[PDB]
Order: sequence, then structure tokens, then C-alpha cells
Amino acid sequence: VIAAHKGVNQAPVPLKMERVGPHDVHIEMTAQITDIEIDKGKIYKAWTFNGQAPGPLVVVNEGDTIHFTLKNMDPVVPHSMNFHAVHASPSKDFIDVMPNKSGTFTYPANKPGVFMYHAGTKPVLQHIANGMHGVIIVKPKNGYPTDKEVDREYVLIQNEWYKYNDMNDFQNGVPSYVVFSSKALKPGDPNTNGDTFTLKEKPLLAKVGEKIRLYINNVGPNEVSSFHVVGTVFDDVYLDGNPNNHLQGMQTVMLPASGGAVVEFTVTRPGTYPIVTHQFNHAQKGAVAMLKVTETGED
Amino acid sequence: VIAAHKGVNQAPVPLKMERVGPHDVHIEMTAQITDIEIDKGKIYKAWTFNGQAPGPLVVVNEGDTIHFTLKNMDPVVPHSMNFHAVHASPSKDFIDVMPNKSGTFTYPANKPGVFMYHAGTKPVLQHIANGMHGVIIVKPKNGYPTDKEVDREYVLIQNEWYKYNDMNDFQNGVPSYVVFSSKALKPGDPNTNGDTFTLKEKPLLAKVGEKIRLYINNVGPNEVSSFHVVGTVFDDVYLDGNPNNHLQGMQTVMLPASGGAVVEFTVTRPGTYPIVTHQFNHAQKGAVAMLKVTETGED
Amino acid sequence: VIAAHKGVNQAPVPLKMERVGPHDVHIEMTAQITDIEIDKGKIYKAWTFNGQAPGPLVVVNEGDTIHFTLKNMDPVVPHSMNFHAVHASPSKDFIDVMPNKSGTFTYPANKPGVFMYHAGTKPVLQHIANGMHGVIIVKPKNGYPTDKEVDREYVLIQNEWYKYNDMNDFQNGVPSYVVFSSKALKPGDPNTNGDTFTLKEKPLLAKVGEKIRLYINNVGPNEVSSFHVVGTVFDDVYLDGNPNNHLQGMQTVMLPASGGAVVEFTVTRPGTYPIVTHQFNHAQKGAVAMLKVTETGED
Ligand SMILES: O=N[O-]
Ligand SMILES: O=N[O-]
Ligand SMILES: O=N[O-]
Ligand SMILES: O=N[O-]
Ligand SMILES: O=N[O-]
Ligand SMILES: O=N[O-]
Ligand SMILES: [Cu+2]
Ligand SMILES: [Cu+2]
Ligand SMILES: [Cu+2]
Ligand SMILES: [Cu+2]
Ligand SMILES: [Cu+2]
Ligand SMILES: [Cu+2]
Ligand SMILES: [Cu+2]
Ligand SMILES: [Cu+2]
Ligand SMILES: [Cu+2]
Ligand SMILES: [Cu+2]
Ligand SMILES: [Cu+2]
Ligand SMILES: [Cu+2]
Ligand SMILES: [Cu+2]
Ligand SMILES: [Cu+2]
Ligand SMILES: [Cu+2]
Repeated sequence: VIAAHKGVNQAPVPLKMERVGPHDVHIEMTAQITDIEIDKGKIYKAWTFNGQAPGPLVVVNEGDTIHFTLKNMDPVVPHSMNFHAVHASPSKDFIDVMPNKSGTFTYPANKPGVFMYHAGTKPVLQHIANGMHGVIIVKPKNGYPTDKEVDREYVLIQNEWYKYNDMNDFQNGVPSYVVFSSKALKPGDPNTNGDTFTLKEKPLLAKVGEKIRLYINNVGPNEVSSFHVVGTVFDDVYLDGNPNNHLQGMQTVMLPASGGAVVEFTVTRPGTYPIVTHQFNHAQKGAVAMLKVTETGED
Repeated sequence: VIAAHKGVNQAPVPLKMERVGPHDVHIEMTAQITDIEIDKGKIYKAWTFNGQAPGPLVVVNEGDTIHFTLKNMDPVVPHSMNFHAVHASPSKDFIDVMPNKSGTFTYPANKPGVFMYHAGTKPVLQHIANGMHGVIIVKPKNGYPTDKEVDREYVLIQNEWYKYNDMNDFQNGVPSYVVFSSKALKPGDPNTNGDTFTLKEKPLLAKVGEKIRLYINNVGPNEVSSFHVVGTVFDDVYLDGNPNNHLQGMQTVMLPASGGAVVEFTVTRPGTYPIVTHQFNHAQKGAVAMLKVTETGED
Repeated sequence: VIAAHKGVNQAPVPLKMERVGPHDVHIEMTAQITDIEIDKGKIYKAWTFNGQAPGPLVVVNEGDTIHFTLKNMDPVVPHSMNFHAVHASPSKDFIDVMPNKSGTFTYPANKPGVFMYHAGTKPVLQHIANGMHGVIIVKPKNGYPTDKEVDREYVLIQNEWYKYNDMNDFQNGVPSYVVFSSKALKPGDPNTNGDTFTLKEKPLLAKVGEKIRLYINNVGPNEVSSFHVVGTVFDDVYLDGNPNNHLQGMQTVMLPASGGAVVEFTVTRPGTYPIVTHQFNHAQKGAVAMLKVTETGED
């Protein structure tokens, strides 16, 4: 634990977003050091955006230019932001912001989909593994062909956790935990961090007969994901959330590290449905969420 | 070795299946403890369906409802069944059957493809790793567009084996063996277990010039598979065996854990053709099968 | 270090190719033992084709029959060649050539794409891991639908390096290095070996606004690749380089071991753009290349 991080636990700060034109959006995040309970009794003093790991959800429209400000609250470590959604010059636009400073960077989100974002400061592995990852969704101008069939939707993110700030482990060791989190799209949706237990104890909710859409991304840092919902089959899958990349009837979706998808499936009966990576060593180490399906859709 | 499993070696029992209506099929399996030779001189006292690991092949038609009975012969461990093919309530329909009891569960197979099945009892990793995995094929109502080109077909399954019933190894260790097995579709086809040697010593057979279809699934538990046939290219691939997910001219097919495919390729010359996962550490640890191609198609 | 390899460092020999008919091409390679600097201060006495690892690039046209000669310069180890592009009998056409001998083998390249080649001598893992891997590109007769949009193109290959000639490490250990190399398509293109530094210090070059095509293959031996270019999104992707396998708007391309692709992306701003596998443990261990984009396209 970096001497200047000892005892530091910066309270989470809300994401700030506001539209400033028909095709322009302001976003303001922080980089901050925040204690997160990743397993019961296990605190990780994470490197975060806004005190969440993964960070807060960003949603924009295809064709929006993002005017992004990062306020670095870390007392000693520089941080930066890399959005996979955007076309940008990495050496000009994804550059470091020093402690106690801010930086603003502008770039377009030209492509629909479910994109990873993460800090881009060398060593990138260190910043991602310590918690500086997240998702930005870019909504397609023309929608998805199955939009009218979807009854309910959520966002799920997979990540790993390693021994604390240990570059040897990050490079060469198996993950200690692999976890899901959910980030809110609409008021009332849960908003959680990557931990082994919250989405088991407080399942996502749905109603019998519904078609559910999940926007998913496996942020890694290191593992691929074999994404599967127990008790159903994916009716439709759009790789990276691009409407053109359309598969049907998949049992399990292969996600690379940073890989995204939009997946849709029908829940036909009441009960609790596990959501896993089917790499079962990772599932055993935390990567199981639950979907509770009731006759009403409320608990 | 669980005290009540010491010395236990339950003889394999045939799968029971019978059609009971134009869209309804009965299946009866066992859960049982059976010694399997996974490498020469290496016995694994596997947790199995029907004394095979992977378990027996199930084939049904798209739109069939399955009335599935599990007879648990294990003297002490509960077991259950999860079919990836079906729409079901996991907490009602994939529940545990206690030792010396049976349970019956009914659910539809609405989607064509090559699906994993496995025990769903917590910890799922333990039940899969110990051998409780298999494949169910759901035949598409409308076939595949290349059906008329296929001359011969087989089923191949990839799995791993770890240190015996060792949850630490299952979670954190590399596999000791990675293996292929073949499960019979028609009388005379081989029916083998996941071992390092049988499909090398007794290759699958084909005839010069034939187009071969393989129904494949990588059941894991933990690894992905880079499926490749030496000396050919896949003419056509259907991801998860759904006819819509149609690729052409692939050298190697990426399978997630639990991932399936229908793959088709032409063998143009006499000889022996290795079949591998191209993750060559896994191939070296057992995952090489052989296809012997002769002028007649018989040995 | 095999006693007969001690002190051996065979100078690289150029690939020999010549067209001998409208649909027939001669290729002559060597198998040879050559010291390669894989990281600064770290020499690997590689098993190679032609003194390069990965080996030299081969480019042919769809429908060409290849008349391939391997001249084995290794004083003691037999070697062979397996081209993923071709239809061949592995047990007749991919056979070993003994030390100080040559062998010639003929087979057709019927399928367009970006194919791995490698030695096929048992244990195959040993020959691949020690450096005997490479790429053959088969150009599609009808092109790719986006050909007219591409301004500049390069070839990139990903491989791993392990502890020297250590079969235990090859089977059971994490890679010590994961690396990119580039192989020349046109005069003036760089031609490099798999190392941790050359494509950082001497980036690939491009011009602002260009659409870039990369022909890529992950030769392994053991890992999958999460291929990503920072600061852009792939406009179009053709899996295995087959024009039919067409995805759009992908952030990251999942490559199995031996998996290939043609990927295309636009660079909109001047700067330096990292090229990674997004499995960041591998990126940290060497697998980052750089693309320098200038107003002119020259350094
Ligand atoms: O039903 N999924 O194992
Ligand atoms: O089907 N999830 O084990
Ligand atoms: O020819 N497959 O290495
Ligand atoms: O092409 N199998 O090494
Ligand atoms: O912008 N790629 O992290
Ligand atoms: O987006 N490369 O970290
Ligand atoms: Cu407008
Ligand atoms: Cu602004
Ligand atoms: Cu950071
Ligand atoms: Cu990234
Ligand atoms: Cu509905
Ligand atoms: Cu009917
Ligand atoms: Cu019945
Ligand atoms: Cu079991
Ligand atoms: Cu499952
Ligand atoms: Cu035929
Ligand atoms: Cu001609
Ligand atoms: Cu010739
Ligand atoms: Cu060799
Ligand atoms: Cu190969
Ligand atoms: Cu252009």
C-alpha cells in the first residue's frame, strides 16, 4: 500500500453528465482511492473512477461527441481515461492527469455498442487490475431489430480481482476472485460493485414470460468469459452490441478480454436463474449472479 | 476419496430413452460412481451419468419436450441435471436428487444445436470436474443447408481432468489431462470416455473424398478450446449448432467453456488426420484424436 | 541446450518463392537454429524456419498449388511443415525431414484467408514453442468487399515465449513473454521477429485519415488473443480472412490459438496508437506494438 494511500478512503462521488447539444455530451468523472468489499470480510483499496469498481455506467447516442473531464483526486498516482467507444489520438487524448489536477478531452462515439473504458496510464495492467475499468454504452441510431420484443433490460460487467497492487500476481497468478456487477440504466435499477455476493443475495428481478436484454462486457483484466444464463438459451446476440453482428440460439457467448455483447433471452417459468461464466473455476471464485423471476416481477 | 466411495465401482448402465408422443420423449439416466482409465495406468473414480464421462449422448428433435428421470445411485452425494438445451426453472427443475432416490423433471428443447448437459449441484465446479458432463443434440426441424453434402458424421467432446476431487486444484491449478471422447450416433459408431489414448489407438474412420460433419462441444470445466482438424479447413461451421450462425472456411473454431458447434470439412487424400485443440499445452496433455481416411472407409 | 545445438547460430537465409504456373507456386524454406533477442538482453536459441521466428511470410493466391521444399539444417532434430491453408494427407505430406536432408511436398491452397503454418513433428508443442510457427496468406480470388476503402496494410503475428526448451514449462507454466512481430507484404515494410520491443521503438507508420488493414494471426502456442487497437474501432473484420465471415464495429477480436483475421480500422488524428492483446497480463509481458500516425505518413 503506497504510503500516500494508507488510510485513504475517498467517498464515492456521483457521475456528472449533461447534454450540451443534439450531438454533444459533457461527462465529468473522478479518479479516486476507495475501499470496496470484494468478498465478505475482504476490503480492496481500489483505484477507481468515482469510487465504484467497475466505474459508473455511461450511456450516449451513436454520433455523440463526448467532452470528458477527469478530476484526479489520487494524492500521488497519475491517471487517464481510454474509452473503447471513441476515435481519438491516444497520445494526445488519453493522456495522464496529475494528482489534484483536471484534464478535458473531446472525441466522437461513432459506433453503436457495449464498450469497455479504463485507465490508460502505464502500466495499464496495474490500473485496470486495481479497479479502473467500466462500460460505456452507445445506443444505435436505428435500434436493434429485436427492440420491440424486449420487456426488461439490465447491464452486467465481469471483472477479476488479484492480490492487492501486486504486479507479479497481476502478470503471472490466477485471479483470487472473479465477479459480476450491475450498473443502473433506469431509476430503481441496482447499481453495484464487482463483488462475490451482492447479486446472489439481491438478485436482479424479472417477471415470468419476459424477454430480458443484458448489455454485458468482460473487462478482464486478463481472462476471457464464457457467458451463460442457466435455464434459457440466448434468442439473439449482437457481438460488441453492433446490430450487424447478429447470432441466434446461442447457449454461451465467448467474450474476449474487453469484449461486449447485447444478449436476449426468455424466462419461461418462475424461479431463480443463475448467470455465470461457464469457466467454472471463475464461477466458483465468485462469478455467479442471480435473476429472480416471479409471477409479478417484484420480489 | 469420500469414505462411502472407497472401493465403489458401479458398472455402467445403458441410457434409457423412448418416444412417448410426436413431440415428447422420456429419458432415464443414473448418477453413479465409476472407475475410468483417463490415461494409461491412471484411474479416476469419476462422478458420472450412467458410468460414462462424458455421459451418454442424448439426441432429440427441435420442439421435443423431455421427461427426464435421474436415478441417484451415489450412496452419499446428491446430484442433479442441467440441460443447456432447455427452457426451465433452475430452482424447480434442475434440483438435487438424494442418494438412492429418483426425480423426474419435464422441460422443452425449443432450439436446435449441440448443447452441454451437466450436474447442477453446488459446488457445480466439483460435479463437472469429477465427470458429470455430456452433450445433448437437438436436431433442427429444417435441417442445415449443407445436409445433402455430408457423407459421414461423428460426435466429439473435449473435457479436462484434474487432481482427484481436489477443489483447490479445480479452482487454481492447470489441468492434468485434456481429452477427447466420441459418442455414438448410429450403430457401429465408437462410444468412448474422455481419455488420452483411445481415439489415437482406434481412430475414427472415413473414406477418401468424403465431407465429414462433427458435432462438437467443449464441456470444460475451465478451459476454452481452439478446435482444429489437421490437413483440412472447415468448409462450413454453425456456432452452437444453430443453422443461422453460419461461418465458412475457418481453420480453427473458438469454443467457450460449454460451447458447441457443427463443423464440416473435406478429406481429400488417404492418411491419418489429427484432430486437436490448438492450445498445444492441452494437446500435449492428451487432447489429440485421430481420423483415419482410407480408400474404402473401413480399416 | 541439446549438445549438438551448443554454440550453433545459423545465419538467416531468405525465403525462396517462384511462380511456376498460373496456379502453381514453388516455395523453399529451411529449418535452422538461430539466436533471436526476444527481450532486451535475453537470447533464445530458437528452432526456426529461415532464421526468423515467427518464420517468413508466404503469400499465394486462392487456388494455387504449393510445391514446398524444406531443407533441414538442424544437425540432430527432424522437422516438418504443416500449412493450415492446404488440403493434404498429414501422414504423407506433413512428414519429417531428417537432419541435412530435404523433402518436397505438394498440396493445394483452396481457401482464402490468414492461416498459421508450423512444424508438425512430435511433440508439436515443443517445435511450436521453440519458434517454428508463421503465417501464410491466401488472397481471395474475388477480393474483400472493402478492398477499395483500404489505404495501407500490414501483417502482425502474436506468439509466446517460455523457458528455453522446457517441456514442463511449455505444458504447465505461464508464458514468460508474449510478443508481436510484423512481416513484410511490400518493399519497405518492416520485417521483424517476435520480441518485446521492436514495434514499440520502430512503430508501424500511417497517415492521418487512413483506413488500415491488418492481416493477423495468433500462433500461440497456448494462449488465445483479445486483439485491440487503441483509439479506434474495427470498421470491418473477416474471421480467418474468409470474406464471408464479416463482422462490423468490433472493439476487440477474439482469436483462438492459430486463429486469424483481416481487420480494418480508421485512424482519425495524429499520434501514436498502441496495438495490444487486451489480456493485459500478456500485454505487460511484451504484447504491445505501436502505430505512429502522422500528417504525411512518413516518420
Ligand atoms: O443450465 N445451464 O447449466
Ligand atoms: O449452466 N450453468 O452451469
Ligand atoms: O495442419 N494443421 O497444423
Ligand atoms: O495443426 N495441428 O497442429
Ligand atoms: O482505447 N483502448 O483502451
Ligand atoms: O485499449 N488498450 O488498453
Ligand atoms: Cu443532427
Ligand atoms: Cu464542451
Ligand atoms: Cu488509474
Ligand atoms: Cu483498452
Ligand atoms: Cu414479452
Ligand atoms: Cu406436431
Ligand atoms: Cu412423460
Ligand atoms: Cu454430481
Ligand atoms: Cu451449465
Ligand atoms: Cu461427398
Ligand atoms: Cu486458370
Ligand atoms: Cu513443382
Ligand atoms: Cu521443428
Ligand atoms: Cu496446426
Ligand atoms: Cu482513405
